[PDB]
Amino acid sequence: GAFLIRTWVTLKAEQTILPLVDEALQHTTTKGIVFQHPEIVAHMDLMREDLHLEPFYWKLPEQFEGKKLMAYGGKLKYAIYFEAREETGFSTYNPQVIIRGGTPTHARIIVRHMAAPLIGQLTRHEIEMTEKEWKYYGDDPRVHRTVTREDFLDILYDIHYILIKATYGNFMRQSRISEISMEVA
Amino acid sequence: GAFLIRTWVTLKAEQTILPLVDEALQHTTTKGIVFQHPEIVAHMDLMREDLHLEPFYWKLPEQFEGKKLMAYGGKLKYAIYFEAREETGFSTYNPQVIIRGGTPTHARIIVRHMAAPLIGQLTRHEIEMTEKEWKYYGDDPRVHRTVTREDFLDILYDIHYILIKATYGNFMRQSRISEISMEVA
Repeated sequence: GAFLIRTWVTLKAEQTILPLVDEALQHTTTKGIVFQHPEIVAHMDLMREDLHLEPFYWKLPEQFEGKKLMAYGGKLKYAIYFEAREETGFSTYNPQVIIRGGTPTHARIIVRHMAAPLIGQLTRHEIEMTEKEWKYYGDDPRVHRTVTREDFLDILYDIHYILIKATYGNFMRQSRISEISMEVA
Repeated sequence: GAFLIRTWVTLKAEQTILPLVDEALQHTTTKGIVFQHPEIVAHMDLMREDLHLEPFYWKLPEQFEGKKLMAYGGKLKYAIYFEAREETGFSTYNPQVIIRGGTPTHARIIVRHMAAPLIGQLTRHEIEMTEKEWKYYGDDPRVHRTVTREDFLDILYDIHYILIKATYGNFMRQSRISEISMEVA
């Protein structure tokens, strides 16, 4: 359908680091994260005591949350760069993007899968903020379905968090994110 | 050195209009200001009670304020359009942009003059955020100076407000602004 971009949700101009959340979704790490302008850079060897908790996700800040109906039809964009020893054969075990949202009695988590970026390649992802390619978190492996338009829109009615994968490949040494924006009409 | 843009400060997702103020900020209004995609449109007939205060200025929102050293060397851009009885009016000599900033007890006001826009035309402005073409507010017409590097940077250290003129011509009917951005490193 038509989407006329009005503006974008972004990090604040002065916001130069983001926290990492662990794979258990229960611990936040800031140590080891350095702004190396223009990128936010996580150095695995500078967060050794938390490495046992990987994989990690970047947690977007709170301006991306709440009522985001106006984002329906637009793109979530960001740029990833990572260095690792080799690729994993299975970059879908951990979704690329995780969003929780929704109104009372309807809240739920949905996930978006993407092929991992190539090692060493600054990679600009564009994730359409509509239902088509999204999956429900926690579906049994025998259940093969996609997210409904109504559920996607209920989630956008009240976003609770947006997480972007930070861990890629085997023996990842560093990972970077920049150029984060979400279009709104 | 050269200024190297990283991103822009733009309107936020929740900001679809901006208020008008008089040049001294004695009065503020949003009556008669409407978002008419893609522009912010001020209809003077809907604030007839306030017109005695012209010229009016758009007041940029809070994310353009505060510590804006990062903007030094960048460009402030926007697009304007107006309708009026006459293309040129009494306020053509009032500044296009006004910035106040600095420490609370050493605040200073600077101004930027621009060519007059043609009536009924979309006119784009670019204002470099360096001192060369800026003047001190209220300077005596008997003297001819421009703003020093120190004074300009003192203001960017802590911007209090940025005003962009909204009144053009004589008996202005409507004015519009769009495409608002400020480059930051």
